[PDB]
This record gives sequence, C-alpha cells and structure tokens, in this order.
Amino acid sequence: AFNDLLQQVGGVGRFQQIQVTLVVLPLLLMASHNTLQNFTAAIPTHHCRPPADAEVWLPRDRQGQPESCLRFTSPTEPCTDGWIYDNSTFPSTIVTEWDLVCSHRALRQLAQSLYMVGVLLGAMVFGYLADRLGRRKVLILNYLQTAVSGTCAAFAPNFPIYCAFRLLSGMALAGISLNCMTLNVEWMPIHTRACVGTLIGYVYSLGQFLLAGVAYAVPHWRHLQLLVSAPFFAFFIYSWFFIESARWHSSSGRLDLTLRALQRVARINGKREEGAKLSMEVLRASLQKEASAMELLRCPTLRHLFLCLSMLWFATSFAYYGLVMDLQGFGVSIYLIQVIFGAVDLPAKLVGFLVINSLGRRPAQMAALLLAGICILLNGVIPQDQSIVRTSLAVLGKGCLAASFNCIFLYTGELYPTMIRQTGMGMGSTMARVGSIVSPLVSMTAELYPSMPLFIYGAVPVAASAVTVLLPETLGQPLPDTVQDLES
Ligand SMILES: COc1ccc(Cl)cc1C(=O)NCCc1ccc(S(=O)(=O)NC(=O)NC2CCCCC2)cc1
Repeated sequence: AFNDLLQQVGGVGRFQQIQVTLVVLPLLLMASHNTLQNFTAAIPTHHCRPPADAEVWLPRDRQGQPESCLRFTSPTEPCTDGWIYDNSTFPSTIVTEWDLVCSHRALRQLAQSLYMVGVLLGAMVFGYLADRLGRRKVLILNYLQTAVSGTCAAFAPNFPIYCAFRLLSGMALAGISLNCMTLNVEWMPIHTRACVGTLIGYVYSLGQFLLAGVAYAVPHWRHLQLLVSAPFFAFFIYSWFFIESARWHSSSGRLDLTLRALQRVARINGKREEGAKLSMEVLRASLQKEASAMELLRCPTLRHLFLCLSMLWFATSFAYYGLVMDLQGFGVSIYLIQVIFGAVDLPAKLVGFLVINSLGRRPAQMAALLLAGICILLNGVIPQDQSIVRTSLAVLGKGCLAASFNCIFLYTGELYPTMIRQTGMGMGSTMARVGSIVSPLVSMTAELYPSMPLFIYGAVPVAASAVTVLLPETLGQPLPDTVQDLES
C-alpha cells in the first residue's frame, strides 16, 4: 500500500519535480564521456620525418601520398626517429603525444576496450553495494570518484596511467548510470513508471549535441578532458541534500526512518496535516504485506528464453557500439557527423514506439534488426569514391539500432515473469556490455583487410534477426504471473 501512502502525502509534488530533475541533469555528460575517442584520439595525416641532413625523400605512392613506413635509407628503413603531424585542424591528440602510428595502431582500440572493460565491473560491484549501503551514499561516492579520477587523467605523462584512470572513470560512470534510474523510479507512482523510463533516453540522446559543441569550442585534448570532467565537482558539492528512498528504508526493517522521511517530504510538499495523521501503527497496518540467479539454470522454461534474450542484447550492443566509432573516412568532418548521428535517434524512438504496439513486439524487433544488419552490410561493397550514400546508410543504421534498443528494453521488461524480472533485466543488461567490450577488439583486424570489420559488423545482426522467430508473441496479453501458468 505504498502507492496509497504516496497519494496521501501528495504523490507527484514539488519534491519530485526538483529531485528528479536535479538527479537526471548530470546525465547530459554520458554521451560526452562515452564517445570521446573520436575527438580526443583522432588520427591526422602524417609522414616520416626526414633526417636533419638536407621534397624527394619519401617513397610516395597511391596518387603521390607520402608513405608512412619507409624513408629511402639511401638517397627502405624504419623511421625510429619521429613523425611530422599536421596541425591545420587537429592541433594535438593522443597519437601526436606518444606516437601511436604505424607500429602501435591497436593501442587506441586497446584503450577503448579497457575503458569499456571498466564498465562491467562498475555495474556489478556498485550495483551489489547499492542495495547494502544506500542509494544516496553510493551516488555521492560516484560523484566524487568521477571527478577525482577523471580530472587527473588530463595530466597523465604516460599511457598506462591514462588507461587506468579512464578505466576508473568508466567504473564510476557505470555505477552512476544504474543508480540514477534506480533511485529515480522509486519515488514515482506505479502509473507513471514508463514515462520516466523514456525520459532518460532522450536526456542521453541530447548529450551528443553538447559534445559536438564543446569539441569544436576547445580543440586541445587535455583541456577537453578537463572541461568534460570538471562539472562533476559542482554536481558533488550539492549532492548531500538528497533524501534517501523510503522503499529501501521500509524493506530494510527500520520503520522510524521511513516515518521521518515521510513527514519531511510532507513538509516540503506542504501537506503536514496528513503527515501528522501518519503514525507507526497505521504504517504497520497498511504495509503489513511487506529467486536465486541459479534458478535460470536447471529449469528449461527460463533458460530457453534467457538464451535468446541475451543473444539479442549482445548482438544489438555489438552492432551499436561498433557503428558509432570510427567516424573518420566518411569525407565529411567528424564534427558534422556527430550532430547528424545525434539527430537521428529522436525519430528512431518516435517511430519505434508506435510500431512496437501497432505491428507487434517481435515483428518490430525482427524488422528493425534485419534492416540495420542489411544496411550495415551494404556499406562494405560501394567504393569510397561516393560521399552521400556512405553517410546515409550509416545514419539510417544508427537510428535503426537506437530503435532496436528502445524495442528490446520494453520487450524484455514485459516478457519475463513477475518475481524474477528484477534479476532478469540485470542479467540481460550485463550481456549488453560484453559486446561493447569486444567491438574495439575485432576492429584491430583492419590491418588484414580494409573492410573485414565492416563485414563482421553486418553479419551478426543479420544472423540475429532470424532468431526472434523462436519466441512467443505477448502483445495485448496479461503479464505472466509465474512459471506454472506461463504456457502462452
Ligand atoms: C541499456 O539499457 C537502456 C537501453 C535503452 C535506454 Cl533508452 C535506456 C537504458 C537504461 O537506462 N539502462 C540502465 C542504465 C544505462 C543507461 C544507459 C546506458 S548506455 O550504454 O550508455 N546508452 C545506450 O546504449 N544507448 C542510448 C539510449 C538509447 C538510444 C541511444 C543512446 C547503459 C546503461
């Protein structure tokens, strides 16, 4: 009867209208801190530095472009001396700093892979410790860490220090993402649980505009990192004024704290007359009513569903986080491609929302996934001579994958049974990050062929699109109460 208590104190009042906004505001930096290795680690055109013994010193080939490997040993030797990087559009990047060109090309992918590896451990550890210390405490620690370990990376004199600090920043950021929604959805009524779920998505989708503006505003990478990591201190200074969730207090066993929090929120809302009526006995009379992860194993009915759901999550995450990177090579500047990519998610979600309930849950998923897969696989045959279809197909694929993410979230939310839903959603989201981890890993094979990663990126969604035909349709049906009655 917690919902009735919320409607008694006022339900959706000023307390919510302040706290939800002030808790969702810092999510505008997710897009900036996630896809930063497009502006902070761009590769400009470079060539071998001739010896200081002096135009014709390099074996230029492929339409006269200077060659970056050899240096005409005699007026066929490795450089081992240095490179002359261009400074017309990219004054300084990571490759310009430690010379990760033509011999250590895979280290950019390695850094991205480590940054993504530092997301799984966060989502695990700080999700475990969120239900044992308190949402607000963990949020405060996350706010402190994202600024402490994020601003000192801009002064790293070596590569491993930068990698480790980025890993820790991702560790904090993974926890902030989960805890934000976990604390936000608790204070809202049951009838407004889906409205806030879509709110976070559009907040995330707006951060690409800020990234595009800021990157142009400051070209330097150290200053860019400092600026994108600084505001977390301001967000942290105020973060002591939040109110702990009442549901967690009630479930823990301490009802006095729940009572006090209810009175306090009543004072903020201005309904103290009902708070005074609220007492200990009525709470014990109204809330008197108030699953292992291995149960998925040794029970085929849930294992069969979980396997397919995890496969879909993995395929979607792999395709999405392989697509969004490597903006270079499209002919158009990365700055413009950023805003173009950020301008296609809104219509993707808008169209997908209608089609989940109009066409069907599974029809929409299969159509979107197949279209994205074929569109991406098509990109690997047309030559780079073109400059229009290359961008059109990429943006269409990105939007389609965003719509696929919007559809699968609701599909898994409404598919699983009631009691095991909380752990099933977490397990499904867990497999949505291994694909992101492995995305930079398979891009390292670009040395073998110049489009093999692109072919790999299109085969997985195409294969997964035919896998959705093995799940029941559940449109316009009651939520399955339990496993016993779960038959159709
Ligand atoms: C992965 O569960 C979601 C899927 C879609 C949306 Cl709307 C929200 C969530 C969500 O709240 N999960 C819990 C916490 C969370 C949030 C974001 C991320 S994320 O990985 O950094 N974001 C994305 O992948 N895509 C975004 C959203 C969809 C359009 C394109 C941009 C990872 C975890």
